[PDB]
Amino acid sequence: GPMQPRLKVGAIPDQNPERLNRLYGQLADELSDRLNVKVRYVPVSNYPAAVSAFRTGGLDLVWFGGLTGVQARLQTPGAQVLAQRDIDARFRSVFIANTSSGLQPISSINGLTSLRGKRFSFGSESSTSGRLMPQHFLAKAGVTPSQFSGGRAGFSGSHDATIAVVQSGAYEAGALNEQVWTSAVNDGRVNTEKVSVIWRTPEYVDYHWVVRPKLDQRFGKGFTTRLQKAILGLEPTTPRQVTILELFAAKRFIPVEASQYKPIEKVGRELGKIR
Ligand SMILES: [Cl-]
Ligand SMILES: [Cl-]
Ligand SMILES: [Cl-]
Ligand SMILES: [Cl-]
Ligand SMILES: [Cl-]
Ligand SMILES: [Cl-]
Ligand SMILES: [Cl-]
Ligand SMILES: [Cl-]
Ligand SMILES: [Cl-]
Repeated sequence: GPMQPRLKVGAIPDQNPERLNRLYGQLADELSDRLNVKVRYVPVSNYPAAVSAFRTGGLDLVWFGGLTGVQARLQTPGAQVLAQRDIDARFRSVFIANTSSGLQPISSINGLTSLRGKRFSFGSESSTSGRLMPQHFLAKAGVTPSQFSGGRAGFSGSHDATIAVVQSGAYEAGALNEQVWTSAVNDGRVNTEKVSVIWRTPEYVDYHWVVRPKLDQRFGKGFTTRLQKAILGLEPTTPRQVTILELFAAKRFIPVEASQYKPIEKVGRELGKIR
């Protein structure tokens, strides 16, 4: 192009878009200052749109969940995994219940049978922490979504929306991203009288940065490495970096290898999300 190259950063829309606009707009400015290239945050309206925009080149660098990042990489030969938060290596879901539902804390996976007959909400259909891994753990206890009230699960579309519909009593129970839950409790965004945690899943890997191939052709030899180092270099030294790391609820970003997503890919194929 006679136009100078711009890096398009995206993220799955996993929470309130106002909070994501603040986070990714601050991050785009931080990456822009560290790389000396124009960086823009481009929002998408749902999880699949992030996969699709990445596959077709509408996004260059995307904050994906486990399932969406595995999908994006399988459909985009040469895409690479750059980084994840410290917390993404040992991620969990919380199962939450409205305190009028009569659900008690569960002490084992086998106790998930208590959710039979209950109005249950997942997050996005494509969510690792909000759908895929919760559905996986439910299946191990012998619970399938057909056994919920109405013969199916709700899909709220986001971790924030799962808290909202359980808190409101529209659903009795749901599952979501533990970091979003913990940040919501700490911020006063959830009424802990109305909503409580009844179970935490075992650990799995979840969020990661995925980058399109051939960025070095657009931005120059070494750019992809410099981009990775910029993410890995984020540190709570300036107000802007403190804000980014606060909103990610991370102390740092760390390297990650594609091979650590093999278990997520397997669950995705078992539950029919990956063809
Ligand atoms: Cl460009
Ligand atoms: Cl552009
Ligand atoms: Cl795929
Ligand atoms: Cl689905
Ligand atoms: Cl089912
Ligand atoms: Cl369902
Ligand atoms: Cl439903
Ligand atoms: Cl290249
Ligand atoms: Cl840097």
